[PDB]
Amino acid sequence: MKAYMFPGQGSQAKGMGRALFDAFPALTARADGVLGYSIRALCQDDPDQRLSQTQFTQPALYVVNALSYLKRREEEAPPDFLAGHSLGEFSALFAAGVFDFETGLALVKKRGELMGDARGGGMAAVIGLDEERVRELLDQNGATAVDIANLNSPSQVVISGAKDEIARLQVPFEAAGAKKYTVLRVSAAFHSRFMRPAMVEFGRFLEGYDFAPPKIPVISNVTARPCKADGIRAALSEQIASPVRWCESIRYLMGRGVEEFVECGHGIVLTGLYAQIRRDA
Repeated sequence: MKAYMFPGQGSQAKGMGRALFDAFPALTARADGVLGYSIRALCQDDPDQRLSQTQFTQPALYVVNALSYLKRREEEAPPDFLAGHSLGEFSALFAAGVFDFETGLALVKKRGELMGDARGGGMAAVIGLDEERVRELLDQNGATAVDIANLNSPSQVVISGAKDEIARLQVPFEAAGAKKYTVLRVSAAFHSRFMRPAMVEFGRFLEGYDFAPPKIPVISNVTARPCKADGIRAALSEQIASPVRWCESIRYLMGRGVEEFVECGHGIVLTGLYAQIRRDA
């Protein structure tokens, strides 16, 4: 069986989507209508240097991912499962028929606004340490204001929390065997307790939307299991303050018999994570 994987923040690049805007001109124009600016220009030229800023990145990735999905639907057999990484969940839910293109874009416009306006904390991407070792290091070094934000592969974990703690933890993490420890340029400590205020505000917005049952199963970042219709609204706000269980989601799919994992959107970030999960699993 086959799964499509939808990428999120950090996977964007100038030039993303270039062929797709002309292939789907009505949807591109409708996105411009929702956003108030040219999505083609943002992705192709980034003329205001804001493609890196999540209030803009989130819509850019959602549009590129959605159009990439529509192109794949035109060209190949349908996927058996869908999974998206954080912002990518919205793409996955669109592909599953949970909401339509414009509705998903409204939700991500808001999500990006709220996350870009959040402040408090920071994040670091760590390569080389497993989850239990990361947990041990947080405990042993007294970093009580740091949470695990992403579980991406057996050796790839993102931590999130107090900026001072994120900075000082580089030393004990490198001493333990972190091959790379990268402090991210982000508005706040995403996927941590620092996002509780934004989570509440996003939940209030999501109350105004309905979520149809998925027509193709979507694996949740929160539970690492297929989404249930009645739980989607709540999960989408919880997600921003909760760990992204990506590694587990992919292992669950492998256990279901998925052998083909295809990234739907720009770049090969999720494909790289898959290779590391496969090698361990």
